Amino acid sequence: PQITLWKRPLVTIKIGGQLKEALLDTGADDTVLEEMNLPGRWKPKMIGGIGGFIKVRQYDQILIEICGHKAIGTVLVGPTPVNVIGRNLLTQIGCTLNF
Amino acid sequence: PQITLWKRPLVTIKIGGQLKEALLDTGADDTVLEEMNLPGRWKPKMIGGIGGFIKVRQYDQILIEICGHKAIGTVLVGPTPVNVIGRNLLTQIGCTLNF
Ligand SMILES: CCC(CC)CN(C[C@@H](O)[C@H](Cc1ccccc1)NC(=O)O[C@H]1CO[C@H]2OCC[C@H]21)S(=O)(=O)c1ccc([C@@H](O)CO)cc1
Repeated sequence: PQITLWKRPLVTIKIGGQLKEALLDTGADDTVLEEMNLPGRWKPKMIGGIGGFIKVRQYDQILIEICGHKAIGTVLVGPTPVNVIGRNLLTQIGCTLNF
Repeated sequence: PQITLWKRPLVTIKIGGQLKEALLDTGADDTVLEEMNLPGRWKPKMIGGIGGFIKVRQYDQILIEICGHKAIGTVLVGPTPVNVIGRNLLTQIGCTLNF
């Protein structure tokens, strides 16, 4: 679809069989979701931005369906302020900015 | 223009005749610029990043030119590592997300 930006670009995602709401975030290199259980092994990672860094659990090659489009990639899980879909997955669903 | 997300969506902006590089960031409600000594009145503000909050100065009615489109609105100035153009200005230039 084409999504305008008068509202936060929040969309429903499906990950680990669970539905969640996440923000399409072109300013995020990476996808970061709030704490949750996901199957498979994870590695501890640090991710940083404004304010500094947080500790996250890195899950690789995770299926995630974003507004009906499938992606398989890295998902970071931790105490993020907001569920954000970053460019690592936005590229997979073919998302571009246009004006 | 169409901007893919293989790399950070950095564009040149003009603010006060000064040219800067900034992210087109659908994840930011408002525009956040690196420290710059703008004249005029401002009001204090706190914004929450992935690593916690920082203090910024809110300037209103600031003109920013983005790829031939002029936008005017709120700009937050503070110790951010990156210039980000937020939805408050992206909407004015007709920017959408598309997939
Ligand atoms: C996830 C944080 C989101 C939460 C919605 C909020 N931020 C936007 C987000 O795009 C941010 C931009 C960015 C900041 C620093 C360095 C590089 C990019 N990128 C980001 O942190 O990404 C993480 C994850 O991937 C990594 O790559 C880049 C860093 C890693 S913000 O800048 O802190 C912010 C907060 C409040 C407001 C107010 O206006 C109200 O919205 C406006 C803007």
